[PDB]
Amino acid sequence: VEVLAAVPLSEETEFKVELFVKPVIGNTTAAREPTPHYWSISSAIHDKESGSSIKVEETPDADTTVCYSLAEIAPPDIDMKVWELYRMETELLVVPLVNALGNTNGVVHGLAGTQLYFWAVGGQPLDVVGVTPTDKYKGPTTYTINPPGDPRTLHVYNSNTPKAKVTSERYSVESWAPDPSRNDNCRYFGRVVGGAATPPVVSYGNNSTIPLLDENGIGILCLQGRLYITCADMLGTANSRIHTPMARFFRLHFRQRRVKN
Amino acid sequence: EVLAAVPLSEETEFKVELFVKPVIGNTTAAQREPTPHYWSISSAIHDKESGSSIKVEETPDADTTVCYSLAEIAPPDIPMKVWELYRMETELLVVPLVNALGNTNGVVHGLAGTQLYFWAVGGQPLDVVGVTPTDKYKGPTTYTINPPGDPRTLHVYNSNTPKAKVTSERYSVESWAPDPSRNDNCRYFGRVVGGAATPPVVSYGNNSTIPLLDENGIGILCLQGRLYITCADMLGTANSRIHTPMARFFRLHFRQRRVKN
Amino acid sequence: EVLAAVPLSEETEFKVELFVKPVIGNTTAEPTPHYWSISSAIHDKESGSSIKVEETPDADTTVCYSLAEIAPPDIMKVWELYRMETELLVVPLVNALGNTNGVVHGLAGTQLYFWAVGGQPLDVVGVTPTDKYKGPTTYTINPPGDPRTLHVYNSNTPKAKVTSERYSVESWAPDPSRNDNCRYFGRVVGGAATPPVVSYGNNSTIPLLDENGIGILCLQGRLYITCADMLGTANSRIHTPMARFFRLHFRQRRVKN
Amino acid sequence: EVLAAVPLSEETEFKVELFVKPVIGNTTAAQREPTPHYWSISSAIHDKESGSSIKVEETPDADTTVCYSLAEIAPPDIPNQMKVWELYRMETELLVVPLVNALGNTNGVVHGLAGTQLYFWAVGGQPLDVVGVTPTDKYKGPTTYTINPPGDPRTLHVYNSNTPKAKVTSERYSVESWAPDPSRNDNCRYFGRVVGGAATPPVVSYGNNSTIPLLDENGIGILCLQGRLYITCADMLGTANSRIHTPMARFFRLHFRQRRVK
Amino acid sequence: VEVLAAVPLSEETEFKVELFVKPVIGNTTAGREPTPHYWSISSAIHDKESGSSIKVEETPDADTTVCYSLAEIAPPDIPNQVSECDMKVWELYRMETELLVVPLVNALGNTNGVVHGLAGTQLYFWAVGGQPLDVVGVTPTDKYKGPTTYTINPPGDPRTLHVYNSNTPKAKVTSERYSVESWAPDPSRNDNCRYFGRVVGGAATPPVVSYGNNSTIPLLDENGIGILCLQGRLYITCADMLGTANSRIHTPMARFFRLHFRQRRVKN
Repeated sequence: VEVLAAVPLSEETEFKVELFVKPVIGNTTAAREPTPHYWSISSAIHDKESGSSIKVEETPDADTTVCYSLAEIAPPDIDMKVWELYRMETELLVVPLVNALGNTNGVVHGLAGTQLYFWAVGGQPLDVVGVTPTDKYKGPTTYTINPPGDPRTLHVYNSNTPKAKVTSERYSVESWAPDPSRNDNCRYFGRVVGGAATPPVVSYGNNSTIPLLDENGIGILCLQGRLYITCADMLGTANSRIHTPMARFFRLHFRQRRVKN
Repeated sequence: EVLAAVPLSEETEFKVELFVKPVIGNTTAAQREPTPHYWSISSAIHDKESGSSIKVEETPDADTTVCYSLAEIAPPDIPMKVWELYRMETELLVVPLVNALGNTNGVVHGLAGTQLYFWAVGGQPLDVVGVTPTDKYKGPTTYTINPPGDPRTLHVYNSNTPKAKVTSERYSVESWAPDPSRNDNCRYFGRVVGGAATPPVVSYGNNSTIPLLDENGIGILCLQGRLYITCADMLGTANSRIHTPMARFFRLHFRQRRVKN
Repeated sequence: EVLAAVPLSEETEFKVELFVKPVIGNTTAEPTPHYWSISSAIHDKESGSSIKVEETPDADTTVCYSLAEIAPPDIMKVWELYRMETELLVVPLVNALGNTNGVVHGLAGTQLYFWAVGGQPLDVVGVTPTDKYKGPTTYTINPPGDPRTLHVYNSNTPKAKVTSERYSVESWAPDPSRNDNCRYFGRVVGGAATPPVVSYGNNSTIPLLDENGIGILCLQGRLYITCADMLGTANSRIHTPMARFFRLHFRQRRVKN
Repeated sequence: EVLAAVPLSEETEFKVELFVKPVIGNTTAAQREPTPHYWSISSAIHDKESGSSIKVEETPDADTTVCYSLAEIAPPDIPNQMKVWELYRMETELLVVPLVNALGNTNGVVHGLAGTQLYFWAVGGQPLDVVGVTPTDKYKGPTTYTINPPGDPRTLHVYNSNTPKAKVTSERYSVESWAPDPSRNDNCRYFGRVVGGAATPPVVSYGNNSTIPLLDENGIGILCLQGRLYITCADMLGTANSRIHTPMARFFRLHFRQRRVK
Repeated sequence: VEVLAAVPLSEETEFKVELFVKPVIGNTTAGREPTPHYWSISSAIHDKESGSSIKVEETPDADTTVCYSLAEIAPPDIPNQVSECDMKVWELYRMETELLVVPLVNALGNTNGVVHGLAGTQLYFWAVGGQPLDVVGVTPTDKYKGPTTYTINPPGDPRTLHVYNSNTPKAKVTSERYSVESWAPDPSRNDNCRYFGRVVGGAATPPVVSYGNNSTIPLLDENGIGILCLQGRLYITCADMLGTANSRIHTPMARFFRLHFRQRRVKN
């Protein structure tokens, strides 16, 4: 895989797509592939009944976790030419939450808490690394693909850390992190904010682009004719339910790249 | 489409200053179009008497929501040349709120909470997208144009998400977000801050401009001889009432653009 | 009509340093400003009283814009303010605030940081924060009009020039539609418990040239400084910096006719 | 009377590193120079035993206030000078560790350091020019150790003609009573940040690959006209369990070249 | 010693390594070298039983403190390393470092449906050097001794160590036993070393961590010289603390490094 020069940006050598990627929340019902919930509001987080021996901090309902969202783009068909993602815009679809959250005797409720803002854009699926937040965290007993291994040994990156590729919408954001040792031909960016009551701050607009060229001036190459978008966003909780943007918008700019073959 | 800019001359330039008033929903039914409240302080958010079946978190009073504000500018006739907005300044009209908020045994009350800061500037009305914050949010039963559809399916961007254009001051800021897939010939910018007690931070001054040229050096073109200003700003709540800046100021700079016809 | 700058010479340059004092309203019977950096306590009146403190507070508990004028030496040619430094005079408040059983009290709350510099007084716009806010019954020049109609900028919005130290910062905001030949900058921070953050130093300047390279022109031979700063409250009293420092740099400008 | 810089040479350059200790007031009284406490943790702030007439918000124990720290540097003599030493750049860096276990807990609830903060340094060819101020209409300062601003506290909470001036020539100037004088301090660089609030988290960065240039608009640094450089500084991170905390030290590395003068 | 010119970037003269450095928490159990816990979650901080005399704010369990993590890199041996006039040595000229982190929500539990969060006092620190990190011994309190096992505590009276003075002990981070609450990097030393640290106080302060894969940190000094591996080794030392949750300290799952070496000429 040797990279040559960019093709002169022409009408039939350029390609643009806009798309909205929906947020994903886990599904407790068992089906045939499990179905994602496209929700921007989860079920309530709460300790189970007195008698029950399910510990919600160890095995939460799939209902109350966010998984990475997925989308694939196959640009039109074309000493070899391949599609190159050289820039993009991405923007969050978001409204302020006030009235919908209710009030306690006129004290307005608000959206706040632990947050994630993540996007990834690559010529193959996102390489991910399996982790536990706690010595006792197993994940949901349905829907989610949980990291294989003893939770007591996975709260640190070690030789037994499991690796995986985000090829379905079943990877919980609380259990899998992007693998910085892999993800070649891929740009990603993530921001985690902790705290129980941390206000989320989101900006959006329509006159701002993200360049995607590396140190050599090479963007993402679609070597198998596909671009893999993977992303996840979490704004905090409100009334014990996790909230998400209504969507993550992408506009992708492709040119053509010469590759030796 | 677009040719060269006309040499900046006295006859070929045009400037306007204006203040855009904030909009709050009106509970009284009209006689005639519904009338906006130009208020920077809403009615109190509070639950109904425990007998009542109106759920304020599902159908709030129009009284307690902010809608997008509107203004149109028609620059003077031209004796095809078209008006082009190439830069502007916009500034919030704001004072600190201290004494007016009262106190509790000398404990000074403050303005804080969930915030929005938004402006848009375009050759046509703002393209907007209909959304729900909750699986149960319907919006006010009067005044507001609410997003058509089942609230259970609108909390995520999907094939059923309704589209609209902000052509009246009846679009609640809690239900409609700018459409990033549209809004060509338009620049907008939005910031949303969550939280129930988040302090607002506003800066203002008179020596700062916003350039409005795109990647090609083209500003907003008034193809039908009009510029559409649409904006909304929310600073938080105080004593259960939402506050807004007293106004949003704009100064618009137009030159003339030669256009192939 | 503005011409070229005069070559920077010894007699064509002028510098002044000054401290501008904060202003708090005065309840007693021109009315005299209180030059205080700490106000009276905000509290409701006794139960019997018909005075509503959120509608008509004591002048005692509000900050008004501070004023200073500078007339550079006599010299056609006119004095031009082309740069300045401004800096807040400030100390951390710890012991002075007291404590509740060892829990140290702090300064926090709603803030304003504002300065303006112009060849005429600051153009200001009258506003109400509430449908019911009238302002203090003495000292302050309150915005004329029904409070129910002034919480939004409209036709009834009164205009005024800051020509005395009686303009409450809670009722008057700089007019962005006017204030030609003037730079100003303001920051407002809300919240009841918001920590103030203030930086200061002595190696930082603010340029004051506009898009044309023209600073503030003293067309009537005067420079008008107007400013106000509020750090929050402590024990129900509003605090201010001890002063706002300015150093002004003037050159000469040829103004045609 | 400033001329050109001397060509950077081995003999014409000079570097020093030093740690400046934080200063807290000392209650044990005078007769003789009072002794500073070099502490990064003060005594507890608390009201006196009920019935007492000492008001801690008006006259606190010297124990519970931070004073400006001092250090002087005299670079080596200049074989037949007039050439003078010029501080043209420096690095300064806070010596700091996160406080967790040491702060204790309340039924498993970890205590933290938070509160009102100051971060200040000054570097000059003479002592720091300072201005006397009161935070309150009733604040007198500690009845021992500290040099308190002269005047009625009711008239000192604003800068006016009654504002006393002083030079930081001892480690007895309380940070709560004296602020750098922006109308003076020629041949001096200083920088200060004040953060209010009772529970404000401090944020401190440090590293070893970052310098602060000290040249003014003319390309002139601090000139040691009497052969000395005066370092004055103070840093406060907040409180923990009613005691004020400080960095363990403020580090400086100073870079001198020589400046020719007439 | 006397640094000469960089060797022309070649295939033969370049070297890259990626590695993950594990966080370190103290170990209470006990003969040989004490074993670090590679945990991103500590034991609970709690006072002892009302009948005990161990004061947890003076001598905490090794269990509840973070120590500096260590890693060493020895790049490949150099062909024709020494000549008449000079020798070639490995020079670290840039790196990327990135935290391995996930949001903690469900794992933290809840009280009546009020979701728990990770918050509190934080440290973000990395160091990269041709020798071990020079560190300075300090006390946060006039009474803090540190854990009675595992940790190498600063020698001296705690009453005199809460300030930098002539009694301040110096040390090199040569094992994973230096508690982050007792030892700070020495700015008066650490030549041929770049380090960077951020401390955030407060009991309830939210941590904010960014990560990505298109950002590098240059490591050249004022002269254009990076870290020189004069004894053929690069020493990585680092520590990161995100706050507490349910009385236990949390850490990133790891700190990732990618190191870029070229060759540097040096007069012997």
